Amino acid sequence: NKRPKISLIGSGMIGGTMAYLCALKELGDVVLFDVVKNMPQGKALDLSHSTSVADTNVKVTGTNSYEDIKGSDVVIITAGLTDLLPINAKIMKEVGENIKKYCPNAFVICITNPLDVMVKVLQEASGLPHNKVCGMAGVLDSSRFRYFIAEKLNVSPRDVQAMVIGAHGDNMVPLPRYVTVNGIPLQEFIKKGWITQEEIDEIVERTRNAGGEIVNLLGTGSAYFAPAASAIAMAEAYLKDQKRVLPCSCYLEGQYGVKDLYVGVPVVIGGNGVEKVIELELTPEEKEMFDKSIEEVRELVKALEALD
Amino acid sequence: NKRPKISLIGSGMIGGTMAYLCALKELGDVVLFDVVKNMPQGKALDLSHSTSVADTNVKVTGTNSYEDIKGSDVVIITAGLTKVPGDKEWSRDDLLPINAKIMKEVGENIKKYCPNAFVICITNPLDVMVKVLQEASGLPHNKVCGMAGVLDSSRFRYFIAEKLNVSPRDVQAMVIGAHGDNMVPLPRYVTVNGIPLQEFIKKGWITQEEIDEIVERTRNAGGEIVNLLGTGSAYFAPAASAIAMAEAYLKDQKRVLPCSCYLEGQYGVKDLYVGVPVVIGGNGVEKVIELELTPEEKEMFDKSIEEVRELVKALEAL
Amino acid sequence: NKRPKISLIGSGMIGGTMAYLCALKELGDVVLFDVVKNMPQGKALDLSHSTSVADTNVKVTGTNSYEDIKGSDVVIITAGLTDLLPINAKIMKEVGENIKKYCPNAFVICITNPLDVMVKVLQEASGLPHNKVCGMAGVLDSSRFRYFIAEKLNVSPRDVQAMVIGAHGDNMVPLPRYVTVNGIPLQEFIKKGWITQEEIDEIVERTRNAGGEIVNLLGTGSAYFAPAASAIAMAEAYLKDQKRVLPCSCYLEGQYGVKDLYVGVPVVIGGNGVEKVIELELTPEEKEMFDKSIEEVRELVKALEALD
Amino acid sequence: NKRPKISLIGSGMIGGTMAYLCALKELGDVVLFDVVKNMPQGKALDLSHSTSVADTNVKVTGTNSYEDIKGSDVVIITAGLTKVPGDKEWSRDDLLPINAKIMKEVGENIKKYCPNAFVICITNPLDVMVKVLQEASGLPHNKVCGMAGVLDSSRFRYFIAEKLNVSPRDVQAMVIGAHGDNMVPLPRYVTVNGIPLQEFIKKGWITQEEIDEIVERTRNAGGEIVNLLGTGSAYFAPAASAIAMAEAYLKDQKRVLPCSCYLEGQYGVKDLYVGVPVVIGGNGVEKVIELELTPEEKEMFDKSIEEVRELVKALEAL
Repeated sequence: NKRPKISLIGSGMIGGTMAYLCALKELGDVVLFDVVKNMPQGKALDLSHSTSVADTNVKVTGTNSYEDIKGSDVVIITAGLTDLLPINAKIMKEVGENIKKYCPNAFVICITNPLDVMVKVLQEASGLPHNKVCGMAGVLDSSRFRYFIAEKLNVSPRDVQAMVIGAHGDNMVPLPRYVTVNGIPLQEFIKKGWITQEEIDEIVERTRNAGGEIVNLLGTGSAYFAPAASAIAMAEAYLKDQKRVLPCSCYLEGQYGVKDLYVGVPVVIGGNGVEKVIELELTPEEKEMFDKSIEEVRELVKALEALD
Repeated sequence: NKRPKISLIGSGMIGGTMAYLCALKELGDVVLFDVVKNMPQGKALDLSHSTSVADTNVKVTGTNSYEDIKGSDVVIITAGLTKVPGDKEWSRDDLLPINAKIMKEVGENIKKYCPNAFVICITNPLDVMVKVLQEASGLPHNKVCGMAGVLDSSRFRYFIAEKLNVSPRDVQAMVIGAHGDNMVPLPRYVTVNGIPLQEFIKKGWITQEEIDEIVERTRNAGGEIVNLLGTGSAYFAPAASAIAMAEAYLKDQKRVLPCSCYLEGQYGVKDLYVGVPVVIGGNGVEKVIELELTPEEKEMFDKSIEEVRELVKALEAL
Repeated sequence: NKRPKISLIGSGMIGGTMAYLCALKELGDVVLFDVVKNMPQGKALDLSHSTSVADTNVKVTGTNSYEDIKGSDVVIITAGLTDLLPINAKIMKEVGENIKKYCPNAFVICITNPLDVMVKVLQEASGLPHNKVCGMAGVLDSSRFRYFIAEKLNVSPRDVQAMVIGAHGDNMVPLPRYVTVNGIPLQEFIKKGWITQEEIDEIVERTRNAGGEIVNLLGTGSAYFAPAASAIAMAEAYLKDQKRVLPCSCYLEGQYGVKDLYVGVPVVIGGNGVEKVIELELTPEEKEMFDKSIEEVRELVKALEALD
Repeated sequence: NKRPKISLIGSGMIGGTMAYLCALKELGDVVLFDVVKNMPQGKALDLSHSTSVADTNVKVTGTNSYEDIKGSDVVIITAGLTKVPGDKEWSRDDLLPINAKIMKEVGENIKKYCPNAFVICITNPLDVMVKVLQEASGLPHNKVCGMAGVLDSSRFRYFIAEKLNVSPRDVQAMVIGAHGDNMVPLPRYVTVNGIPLQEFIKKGWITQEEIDEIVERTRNAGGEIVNLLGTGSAYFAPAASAIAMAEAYLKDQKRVLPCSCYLEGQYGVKDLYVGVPVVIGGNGVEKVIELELTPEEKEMFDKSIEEVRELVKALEAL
């Protein structure tokens, strides 16, 4: 009888934040992996002490050896640099191989950028079902779209439904049309004077650039509280079979007119992985932005294939 | 400084459930009031024991005296008769007239001991008893509401989630109007994380007749459970619904929730409590949302408010 | 890939309260079993609706057929009457058999009274390891001892350690000597004037009679919020391998001078069940009260053996 | 009505961690202050995003201005220099003199903008900087404390639990005195759900040398982590420790926690802040617990308070 095992491939800012979350939520034993010697082990000691304050029994361990990931139920990958593409492609290939050897039945959540591109390399090097490999981005872009909308309307973000599909990047595709307040079309709140069409346009673009906005303010580093919470919600939805509807980068085999690619779309995450891809009724205009956003992904996936 | 004070008027199965939720969530001190001597004191002692299992400091007290609700930040009222005996004459010469008179003494005790409290009614005919409680207490209309939509919507949402095999958390579903057979669920506003439910009809997750049956099963959900229970009524979802409202107030969460609130022109209703989607915050019912209802939906709604009007008229007669 | 399954044998007051807890805590899917037709099914509908308010995906089902318990990870038993002994012994025998057929790898928590007696009958009829069958009582008696102490000192019960060993009943054995405030001997707070020796004596006896006190106040029925929370903490400690130190009725094979009996003593509950029995340094006076408390249990276990 | 206001003075790794804990636990509105321009504003925006993942309404703001702490119900202070550079001369002519002067401006801003707030210090030499902050702010001594014991005890407890293979929740372990090498962990008061740890020595769960090593590893825990990290210090357990104290106040939990508090005769200490087991409640440090320390333990303690005295004397000189 075994506790769920959650391995974080990469013990940087996002990685360590995800470990704290896993410990605060007693999701499972946490393994922080990193190539930098000692550092993960030091974060793990800090986190282990934090459990005494949370009155939990969570085992958190740091390591520099991939062998410690054997039997992981969930793996979340932030390892990489933020000529970056061939480097990260090399690392993700190495991560994918180690996963296939040590924990091939794991559910795998990629975060390393360019997200959608690196997701497919991971799957290819890993060989696991396309159903149990995915990338976090849409949940993050959605949480920002949701937050910005929620702030202007002055309602809880819980009651704001918003989504971002396509690729993680400046050409991500926020969908103002599908935004709702507890299922009420956002258009209704324009008519009632809660928000104007211009402010929605601005929030849509602010959602597109939100990462850069944080990066500019932080001065040194990118966002990580929300990136981490996003990947952990995906991990929570898998481990507790919550069947949550979330935008994630997932393998498509015809939906939205894409084949053999990981792209950001709404899915149902459950105990078996990405159990259902949801096919939105995009308008022509929305399909086009989606097709332009994933252009870069198609080409880079094809370029990196050529270079192996 | 002081912890928030939550008083539960009526210590039946719902009241005890709400107290257990409040202790579990460490929302504040809890006061269990009831007319039955000693019983509230027994439930408080049981719950006090449980805070040890929950490693919480929550104070839970039982009492047969209104003086102990002094300074309640939130009052939640389950006292009175229930629909269970429904005897077609029960609604008319028992439930309605008796509960109205209890709502008055309850309102007077609130006005005397905790006039600054947010008041959440549950006793039925809810939309009516909320009016009575409000008038008897003289409290601001936005600080007195009724729980019904949250519960009706919790069922509407559950049935929807169950068929689609997604979490109820991404099913947005609302029930507006009056609590009871006149309630108006809104299939057209149901969404799966903002996606209209129509999209899942066409993509085969759901048929519209199933949606129509779910609308009806939502209307009859209480009676379905009662008939199954043999004794009593549902109390778990009624309790969590009222506490979610109470939590939205105590923590200023600005949650969108269908609640029985005072309309002052919205939806064409004037000076009357009825179920509408509202924002609950630290200052109570802070905003009524006026949905762009179709005429069909608005007719359904107006008919729902008319039956509410009749019963407040009949009660105002005596 | 499967969600934890928790079956409640008995859907009465305690049983239903335990189901709510399981749903509030997303511990697993809950199966409420009862011999009374429809009633459990009705409580389950009520609880299923409660999940929409808690924004969870917990599946809660009611049933009148034992076949629905197959594959349960945890079973908690309240079925019975509150000539009661031969009746409950018959029921517990039936429960135990059904468990052995349908879910023999389950962790089993008994609550039906006389607790310690009914625990052994269950194990005998069930055949499962003595390690994965136990009874809840000490956690409940301890939570009352802890609460009463905490009230007089005006500290959080979290910071009060107190224990009750022996049999569930009027001769339960509260241990004032081992009571601590965050590990500080309670004796120290006598010397400082926080509590007197007489008040401790009174709390010890009030702990002994606490069930009856509630029963007298409730007028109709016995306690159940705390009984339920107690059994669920034991269940939580097993399902999440929390390794919690708790007084429970557990099989002894020499510890405390008892063999082939379930008695209330401190144990470590983990993912493998009752992983460790803790052997307190009882004084002679404490050993004696322990021996007198379990006298009734020894005899009734022997009497019921004779009658099979 | 208003949500509780929590201001974090210093938005480093600890401060950001505390803000994430406060948002996760919906304890109140959060104000991240720092001297670094824009950085607090960046962390607040990241955290604001996260409330969407947590389905919470928590307001998190970043600021480089003290005026925005107006009305804080709790202030938690991490600003200043850290031990990381420790350069044997760092403690004496940098850490001590520089942090004292920041604690004064921090204290003055508190006195002007939120004098009714519960103040939790973290900056080191903690026991000393707590005195400075208190004197500079003029706040009641029981409304200004320092976090150290909780963290030191969280480590003491973890190491103990780990060896015994039980949950840290049933290991009661306390560290008293000053934070730093002079801290005094108390192996004699350690218990496993009230059972003296001596009982587990004899029954073979633990050896006393292991207990002695764990006492030492507890003293050196910070430096152990720093040496492993390469860059920086621990921040996860420091953060949860201060928030547990802040939670005990905001929710009047009456938790027993070793905290750096003002002694007025207890333990033989007069007019001085040091680490003692205390009760934290809605009114702050409500009661100091005077343990029946053995002479050996009391000598250890007095030596710990003397080093604290020296550094407050040296700082008071200038």
